[PDB]
Amino acid sequence: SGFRKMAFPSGKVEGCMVQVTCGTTTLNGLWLDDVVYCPRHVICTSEDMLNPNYEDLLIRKSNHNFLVQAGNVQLRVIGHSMQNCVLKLKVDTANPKTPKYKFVRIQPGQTFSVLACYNGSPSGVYQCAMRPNFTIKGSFLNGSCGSVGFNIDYDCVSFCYMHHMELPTGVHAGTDLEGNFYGPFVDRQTAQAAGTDTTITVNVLAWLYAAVINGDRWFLNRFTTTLNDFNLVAMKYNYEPLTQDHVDILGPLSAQTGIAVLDMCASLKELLQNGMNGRTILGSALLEDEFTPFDVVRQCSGVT
Amino acid sequence: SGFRKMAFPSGKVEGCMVQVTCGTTTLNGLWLDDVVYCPRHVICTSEDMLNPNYEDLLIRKSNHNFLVQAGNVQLRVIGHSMQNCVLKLKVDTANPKTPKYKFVRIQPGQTFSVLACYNGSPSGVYQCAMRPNFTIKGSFLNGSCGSVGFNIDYDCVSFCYMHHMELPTGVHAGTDLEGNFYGPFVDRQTAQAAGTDTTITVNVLAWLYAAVINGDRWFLNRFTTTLNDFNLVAMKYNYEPLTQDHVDILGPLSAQTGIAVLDMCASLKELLQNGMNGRTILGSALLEDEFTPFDVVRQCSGVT
Ligand SMILES: CC(=O)N[C@@H](Cc1ccc(O)cc1)C(=O)NCC#CBr
Ligand SMILES: CC(=O)N[C@@H](Cc1ccc(O)cc1)C(=O)NCC#CBr
Repeated sequence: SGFRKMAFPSGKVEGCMVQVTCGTTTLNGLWLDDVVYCPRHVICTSEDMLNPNYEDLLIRKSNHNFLVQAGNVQLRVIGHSMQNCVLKLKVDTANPKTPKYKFVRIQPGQTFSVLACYNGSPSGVYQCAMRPNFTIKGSFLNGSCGSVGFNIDYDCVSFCYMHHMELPTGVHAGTDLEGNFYGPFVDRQTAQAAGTDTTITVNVLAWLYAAVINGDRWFLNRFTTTLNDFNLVAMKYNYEPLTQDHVDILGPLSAQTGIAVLDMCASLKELLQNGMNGRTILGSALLEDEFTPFDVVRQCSGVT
Repeated sequence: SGFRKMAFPSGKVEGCMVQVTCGTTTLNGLWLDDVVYCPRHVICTSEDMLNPNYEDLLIRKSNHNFLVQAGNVQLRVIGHSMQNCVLKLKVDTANPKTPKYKFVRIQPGQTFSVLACYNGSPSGVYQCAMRPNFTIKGSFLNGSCGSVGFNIDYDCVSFCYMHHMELPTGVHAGTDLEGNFYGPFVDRQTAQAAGTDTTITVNVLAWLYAAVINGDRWFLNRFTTTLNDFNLVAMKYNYEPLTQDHVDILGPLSAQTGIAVLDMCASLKELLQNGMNGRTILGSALLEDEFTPFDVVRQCSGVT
């Protein structure tokens, strides 16, 4: 029993982290096969960041200007290219620790683990979600750029995020491993405001199922609702609309607990309208929305 | 910016996890050098668990009855001994992935990372604290026994916990790596109730400092207090007494923020007496107590 914000074991990703230096800027790289992936803003002076022309800045850079260090051993850079907002540094050595991997672009609501790194060295691991506004609420200091987000399916690491920047509101923006930003964000130190950080309704419901499985049942009530009635209340509370697809995805947790998804919706409706009244659910005083239905089943079934 | 419940990178510990089977029971082992450490209850039938005599049960066990598997490779057991509540299985092969390590016995309030494992395979990593009642609030299913808790200082893993059992209240009990239980718990399926789970005051204050550093300042007030006045309020709210030693330990965060520890105590006093009024601090609706002053400085300074 018990339910924790749980990250994937980070070992497979620790084995891929390197240091990238361009001029005075040091940040992190991901070394997979003979390619090191890093934020293209590694080439920017702090001046450049206000209005960078990456193609023009890149003309002034040669292979030998990209200093790549794996542990305390230097890698030889034999090629470099820009793909969207990432640089791909071709090195002469395949990472011997390259795991089986994929690059995936996740949807808002999806969760992943972050291995926070500084100078190519792992600092810590924590669990995040892609917010509905395409920000993530990370823990990232200056030097953490190039830190990556991932999921593991058995022995295959799906890389979904690379850390690029912090907005003036202290929320985080980054790319997939093809260098495309999540959301409308750009790698420029300009005014960029995030939109509404809505609550991931399907994730809250998953977590309420987690709570029932783990013996936390006080919030279960005598009511049901409909998708349309629930959604009226969800919109009022800046919750994402619930779709039949979400209902279908909760099907396993519905079956395991014997609680109809629309009955759990009616419980969530009352929690929104009435609050927690100083009570807690799985040790939280607010409704947690960074566990997916897949996460709750994984953690409640002990997948490795 | 940002502040997350962050675990140590688990790679160094993933490299030590093995499967231990005795008869029909499979659980996890920790392989360091040529010794595999596991809960002695691996030798128990579900019947045995009600009133086990471990010395008597162990007489019926030989080296060849302890099946140890590292990945999908079998280790040869050449010796076994009981130390307190752990078994030490001597194997013929030194773990080639043995990190630099120590066994430490932590105090209540201290935090550590858990690598939850099933069948010797890492499932996930999360952060815990030794509660004042010597329980931990983990996420552990049946098969998770032998999963370990640890801290890393640079390249040295300090192992502090091995998971042994879940109490009927779904809280967790375990040993240090010398096999001594934290608190009064025993490896028998008998009535064992935990005492008062008090709040780790110094940890709450550390986290309030974390909040100020990360721009969350609404709870800072115009008041101060004294240790004795604060402690009167702490006791009333089942908070641990604050000592001068705690004040001294917060000194770094006091200095970094310019907020006197007793001023932050007066802020915490008002939060206890008045509640959050539906507000949040670092995304929490309750006062977080599983970050140590050391954790807050580490995460706010980016130690690797
Ligand atoms: C608001 C601010 O200082 N952002 C800086 C520095 C910084 C980066 C990551 C982080 O997690 C915290 C701070 C930034 O975004 N630099 C990278 C770029 C580009 Br183009
Ligand atoms: C209440 C209950 O079923 N406890 C069992 C099974 C169990 C173990 C760990 C866990 O995390 C969840 C469940 C138990 O404590 N077995 C180990 C011993 C001894 Br001696």
